[PDB]
Amino acid sequence: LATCYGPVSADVMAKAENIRLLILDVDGVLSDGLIYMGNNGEELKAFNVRDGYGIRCALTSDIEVAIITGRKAKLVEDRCATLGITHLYQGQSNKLIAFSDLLEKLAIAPENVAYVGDDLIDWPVMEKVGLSVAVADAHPLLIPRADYVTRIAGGRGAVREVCDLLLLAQGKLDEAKGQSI
Amino acid sequence: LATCYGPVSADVMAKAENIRLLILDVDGVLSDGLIYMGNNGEELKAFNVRDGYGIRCALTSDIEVAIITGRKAKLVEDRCATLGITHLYQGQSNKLIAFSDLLEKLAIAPENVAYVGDDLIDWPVMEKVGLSVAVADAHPLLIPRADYVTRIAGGRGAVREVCDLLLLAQGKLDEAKGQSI
Amino acid sequence: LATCYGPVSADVMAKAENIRLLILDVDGVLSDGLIYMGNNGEELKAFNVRDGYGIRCALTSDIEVAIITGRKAKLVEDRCATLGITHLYQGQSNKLIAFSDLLEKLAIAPENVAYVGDDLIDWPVMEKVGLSVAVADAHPLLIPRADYVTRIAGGRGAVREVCDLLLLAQGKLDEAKGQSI
Amino acid sequence: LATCYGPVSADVMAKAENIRLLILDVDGVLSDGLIYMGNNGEELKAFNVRDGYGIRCALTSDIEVAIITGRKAKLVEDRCATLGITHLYQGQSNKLIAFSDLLEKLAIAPENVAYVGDDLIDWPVMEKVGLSVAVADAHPLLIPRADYVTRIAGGRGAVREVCDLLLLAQGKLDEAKGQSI
Amino acid sequence: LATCYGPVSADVMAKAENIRLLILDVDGVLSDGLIYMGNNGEELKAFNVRDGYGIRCALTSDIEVAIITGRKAKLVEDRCATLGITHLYQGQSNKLIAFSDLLEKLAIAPENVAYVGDDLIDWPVMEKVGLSVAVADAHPLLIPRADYVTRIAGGRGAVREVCDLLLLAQGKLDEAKGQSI
Amino acid sequence: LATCYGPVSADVMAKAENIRLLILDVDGVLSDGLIYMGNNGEELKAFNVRDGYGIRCALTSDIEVAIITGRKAKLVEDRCATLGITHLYQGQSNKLIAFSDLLEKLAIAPENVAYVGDDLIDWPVMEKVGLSVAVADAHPLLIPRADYVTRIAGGRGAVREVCDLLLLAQGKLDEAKGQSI
Amino acid sequence: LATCYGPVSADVMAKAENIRLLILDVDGVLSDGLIYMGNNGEELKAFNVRDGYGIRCALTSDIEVAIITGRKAKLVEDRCATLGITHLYQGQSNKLIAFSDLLEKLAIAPENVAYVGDDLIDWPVMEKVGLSVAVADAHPLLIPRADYVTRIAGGRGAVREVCDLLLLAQGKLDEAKGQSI
Amino acid sequence: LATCYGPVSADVMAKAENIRLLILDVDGVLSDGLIYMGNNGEELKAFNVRDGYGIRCALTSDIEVAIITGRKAKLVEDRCATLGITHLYQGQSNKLIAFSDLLEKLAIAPENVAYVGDDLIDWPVMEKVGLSVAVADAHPLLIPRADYVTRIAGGRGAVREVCDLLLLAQGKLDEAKGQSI
Repeated sequence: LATCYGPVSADVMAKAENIRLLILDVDGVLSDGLIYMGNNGEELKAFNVRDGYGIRCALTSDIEVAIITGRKAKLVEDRCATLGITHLYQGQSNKLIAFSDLLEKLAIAPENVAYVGDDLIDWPVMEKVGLSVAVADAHPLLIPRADYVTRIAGGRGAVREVCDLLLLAQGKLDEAKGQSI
Repeated sequence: LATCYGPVSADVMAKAENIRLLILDVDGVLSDGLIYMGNNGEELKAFNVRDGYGIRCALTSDIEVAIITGRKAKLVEDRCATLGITHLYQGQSNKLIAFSDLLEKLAIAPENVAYVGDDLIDWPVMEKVGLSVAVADAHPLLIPRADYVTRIAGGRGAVREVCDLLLLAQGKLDEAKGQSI
Repeated sequence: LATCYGPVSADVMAKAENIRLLILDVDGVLSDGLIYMGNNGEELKAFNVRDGYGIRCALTSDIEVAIITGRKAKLVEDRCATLGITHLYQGQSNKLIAFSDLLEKLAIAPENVAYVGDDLIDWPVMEKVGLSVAVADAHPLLIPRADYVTRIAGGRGAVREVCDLLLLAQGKLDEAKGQSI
Repeated sequence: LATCYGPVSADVMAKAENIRLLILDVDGVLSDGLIYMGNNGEELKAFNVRDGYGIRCALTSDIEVAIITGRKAKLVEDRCATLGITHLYQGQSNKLIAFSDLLEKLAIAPENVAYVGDDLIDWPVMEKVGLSVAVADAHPLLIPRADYVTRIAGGRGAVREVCDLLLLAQGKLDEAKGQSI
Repeated sequence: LATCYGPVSADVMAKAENIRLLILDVDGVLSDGLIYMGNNGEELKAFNVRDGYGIRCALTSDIEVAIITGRKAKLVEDRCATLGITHLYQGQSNKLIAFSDLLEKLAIAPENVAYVGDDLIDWPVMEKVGLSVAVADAHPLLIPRADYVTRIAGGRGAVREVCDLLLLAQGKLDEAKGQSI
Repeated sequence: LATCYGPVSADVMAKAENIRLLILDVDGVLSDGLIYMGNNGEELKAFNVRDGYGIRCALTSDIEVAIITGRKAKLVEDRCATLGITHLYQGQSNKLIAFSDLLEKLAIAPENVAYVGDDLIDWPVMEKVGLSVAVADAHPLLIPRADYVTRIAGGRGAVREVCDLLLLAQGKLDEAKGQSI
Repeated sequence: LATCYGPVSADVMAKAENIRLLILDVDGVLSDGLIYMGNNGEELKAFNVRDGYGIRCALTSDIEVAIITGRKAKLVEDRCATLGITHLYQGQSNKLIAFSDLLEKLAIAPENVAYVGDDLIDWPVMEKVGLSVAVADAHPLLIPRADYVTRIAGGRGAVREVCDLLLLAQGKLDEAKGQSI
Repeated sequence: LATCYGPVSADVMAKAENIRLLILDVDGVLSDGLIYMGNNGEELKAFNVRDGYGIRCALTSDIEVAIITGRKAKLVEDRCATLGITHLYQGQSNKLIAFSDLLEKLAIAPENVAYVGDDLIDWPVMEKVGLSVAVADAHPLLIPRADYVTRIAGGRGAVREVCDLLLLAQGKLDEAKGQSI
């Protein structure tokens, strides 16, 4: 029940034991929600190396990592490459289209999927997964709907927390090896 | 009287019920008030996807959104274009001019207007609107003057908070549809 | 979904709608867990008027308030008499005997019962009730087990928080009349 | 506008200028809302010396102090005698009667009166007074209704804060004299 | 390594593994350091129920509890009797004599003893014991000397945390039974 | 320049060097400002043991401890007797008479005197003494006037902090001895 | 004595009354101390619009603004030109040289100058000016040396706070106008 | 025993006294763990001037500074050039290889080495050094393993804190010189 972020329920741990796919949102989850825009059309976004370390640990521990986001940017493709993420969907408002696509591509059951969100747009997908997750500073209306609420804020180590939770539940946390990138 | 951010007065809710136009300042409201500057003259500014979802909800729920700011940047024009904001005024030191222009263009009364500010130069317009809003971390002197002080700080989701307030007051929050962009 | 303490899940509200009996612990729930002891043999315990107002509200709005505690003190009886709590259990280490006694004396189903606890000794009862409640500053291992976690600490208005929640779910908050005692 | 606890609005300062009578609730205002009960019938309530200083200042700066509380206790009469409070009403569920009694006894208009409450039961009186005040930790549903919300919690200096505001607004803060008792 | 109060080092767990005797100070550890005094000579002190729960768990799980304190009060004997603590040393300025006697009476080595302190007077004993513990709000000069620093402050559940640590280290946590008294 | 409570100025350290007398207020300084009153006439006040330890270290290091308070209570006389304090001035609204009485009976210079206050009744004395100290939670208008401001609040170890400052400045901190009473 | 950031002493207000020149460090004062660096040699620094408004108020209200920094960047020249600052000294590791040059060029006494620093490299200049200022999050060793310590952190509104303090002291605060740039 | 960040153990101070080489991780230690990425393949990272100052102090006080990181970026090389760091290892999966290379290059024993890490990838090296340090916001599992945990978070001044600690232990802090760069 107890973790390094605090105690979690026996139900949350049992759901986490069956997770084979980890779907993430970008803005608000892998970042604090900020979009950096410039005068010459530059777009910047901050990622956390702690979350990078976690994604590497999960991908090398038989847990697939996928991303479905509403925005479309070349930088997100570059971040997926650096971490080895091959399943990526950008410009997706109705995220169930991309969700149905992953279940058909990876032949995976919805109960074996985990989703980490931060806004109300994430819920239609969170409602169908085995382990719905909302970040600490997710929109107040999403927090009570998720199976688990992270202690660490979005883009501060929230994805890492979930990665550590999935690894601990499946008995891989200590054995896990990753790159803090 | 109850919201997802905390209790509000009936006065504030009744004010928000009549709002047809939401005017926003940029620096300190849509951002955390930070101006990122570069050696080759590059300028950057950070926006929140949470605010964007709120603005996207507002514009689809028959509430116009406008922006008045003292500075001028192409990046602001891009952010407005991303969100579908068609009413934008930049390089404005007297904001009452643009305020009167919006009243004439929309055939609207000052009471149907809400204004979110963060500094003393916002007050001349806030004094005249139906709902004056100061952000959590606004200038200490502006805070006591506004009808509503937000819980969330500028650039962290304060606009979304205001958007959610206007939608709840008009019974639109439940079926509100936007994009986290 | 919206309350004055923060947003709650639909499942917590649905559970609260069918609550006809509320059971409360004393130490750490009605008080802050402190036991004032004296040289001549005095004993003191602090209660909250805010909790008193809520307890009065529930009892006048068709919700029975009962108390099960592990310590025995005359002061508890006086507080029960002031608020109108006619069902009291003191000096009870095994709380399962007192719980099954309340169900038989009032002909009530376990799903129509809500319990507010603060320690591991409270869990046996909390497992079988319809709405299990843990206070904000409850024991770390008890927090994730409960259906709902209060925002307000024990002896600071946590009982009031539950009372307000039950009244809001049953649509009795606007008509609720109590005394600040 | 600026005070030593933080800035106040020009409207609140204007409301505090007319005040001749200051009515104070006990539980949650002069105390932190705690009721200390014993096994022989002992009842204790914590008062703040800092609040006592401000009360002695108001009574010497041509401002009358009154107390209306829903509970009856001898300790309250003892505190009133220590601070020189002549007007006292206890065991009052319908506080409008004690409020109407003060208006006729002192030949004072409702706009010249100020109340400091903490719970919903205080509101019917707070509606009719010239300056309605709620403490920093007053019930969530009362806070947005008051004209002024104090920075200091109940029984921590919240009365003193109100007292300091009335003295400053009437230009008597510097020449104010009181005893820290 | 991970507990419900947060992670601890492998060395702390191994030091807590051997503990057969837990010694606690009264003021600042079992209380928040406050001494309530009266005009007629009444002396009062606050104790925490969850501390009592942990002590009840400790005594039942083959771990002796002793108390050495500098003050003398009848209420301390009353508290020790309620929880079943037989070893009590009141009016002890020099806390070395009581420590030397407890080693002789219980026939125990210094590495199987754990002391929880809060001030500089507690150090001479803590220097010799196998597990020296300082409470969260101990004197700033004692904190960096102890083997483990609690997260919970004295009189708020600090003793419980220590008890829960020893029980988990000895593997008795799941089957530990106590009373919230 | 550096203490265990944080860095202090050289001027404050030099002022604390010549200190031979330490005058303390009772309410807001030795206590947190709370006065407990019963229906029978019982009065209670809390004192911190760590605060007592510092006072004991001061008296046994050629630093006299005096007490001037606006309130009059029997319990304070008992507290002075326990801590070995011989100087007491209770029921003093005009503290300039009591301060003049200390410079005459101990034959001491104002610059060798340190005062620890909490309210505006303490400044008339503090203005003339060598080291004027305000507690962390002193009245907002007193804080800026003092030479030094404590990190710890009144009744939680504020006096101890002042005592530690005086002893280290006089180089007696390492050799100091007291009891946690 | 009263400001919108909290109470200040009569001595600090007297110092701020005579200020004609405000000297500011860049990193840690006008920014939060961060230096953004890129692979192609890009360099960014963040500034606050609230600080901008304050500087614009000072310059138009007969208070010259100067900058002395140990680093050198083109972006700083661009920021000064936007704010209308004509006195800029970059790459100065001995800030005494640029200090004496300002006193000669503007014909001004040291007591009529204010300095806002964040690290120990700022002290040699701060030691000689009429009003030395350390920011809220300045280096712990610098803080207790300054005449005034700001409530706001560097690059968050600390400069605005000082600007407001000088304007309030000189009776220019109300009449002063600026731009949120 | 006392620093400007708070008290430390004599053991930590003794370990810090021996240090001749300081090895730092970049991400989460010199920065706050954020990787800024753009659509044109730009990469930005934030460094603290306060850390830069302390690094300049270390290198001019006979304490070498080295950097080992799992990522590889040109900006880091530029940052090292600004601060005079000559020992830099990038793209380092196995940090023990770089650790072995450093000790063989500089003829230095592990006991004379300090390492400041933030994640589990740093522990293998930290296990061998004389002073292992974890930043205030390091991964929860790393914190209790280190000899010293900093008060300041990564990229906010945690590296400066370590530099200050080494200099104080070696009696160099008072006369150490650096540049805010």
